[PDB]
Amino acid sequence: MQFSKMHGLGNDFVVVDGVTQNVFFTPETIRRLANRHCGIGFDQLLIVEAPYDPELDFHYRIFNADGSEVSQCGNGARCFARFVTLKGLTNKKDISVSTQKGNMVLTVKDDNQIRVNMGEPIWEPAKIPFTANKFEKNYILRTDIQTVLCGAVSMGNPHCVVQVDDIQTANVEQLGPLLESHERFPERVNAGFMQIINKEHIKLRVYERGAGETQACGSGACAAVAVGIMQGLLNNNVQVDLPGGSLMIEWNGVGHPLYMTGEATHIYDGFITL
Repeated sequence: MQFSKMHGLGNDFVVVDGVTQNVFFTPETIRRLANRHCGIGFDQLLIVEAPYDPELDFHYRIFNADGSEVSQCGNGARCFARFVTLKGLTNKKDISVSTQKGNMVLTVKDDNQIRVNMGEPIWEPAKIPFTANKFEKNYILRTDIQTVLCGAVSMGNPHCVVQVDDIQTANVEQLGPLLESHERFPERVNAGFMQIINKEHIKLRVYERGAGETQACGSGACAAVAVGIMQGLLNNNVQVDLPGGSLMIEWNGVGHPLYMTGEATHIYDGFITL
């Protein structure tokens, strides 16, 4: 099995062409390959697959190092685009891909960065889903230790975004779990904590639905900027600093799709038996 090693936003990926090779991995195998001392070593495993849909170019799946398929964050999208380009699986500048949760369009920019069209943010509470009388720009959520204010939005998955004064001292450790499984989010939620530096720059940490905090949750960056724009606190183009790296988010408001732009880097190519 051929593979490539890449990195983006502070995570390292193993990327596999599952279009010209037939691959399937059980969690046990994934954990073995993810092991840094006896395996290849990675944070995320990305498989590029046939779309089984004439209106799409590819499908991709991502697995964590614990061997589970995951789909909260849209991570690996930049690596996916660079990989299919470098390997000649496509030569399209605008690439349409399905994921476990919603389609994306990936644009390979002239400066080599990758722009991902994440679709239009979804604001209606019932469609997030989130239990609320009606849409509000700021919702009041009571937890065991504090009542917080948040924006709520869906990008394919549910997000709630809390503004914090100082990103390093924000109580992600206690508030993250309390929000992620809050009763008002029937399908749970990705809980983002955003420090606004200025109208074009934020810092963000995300307690991911079913996973907790990692180095980067791209869709969390999208959600935080959408919320801030909706609230009047951010402009339409914003740099987001996640723990592991930065993204540029662009959103021209209702009626328009939201875009996320960032880098992906090829490291080496490998071959493994099994």
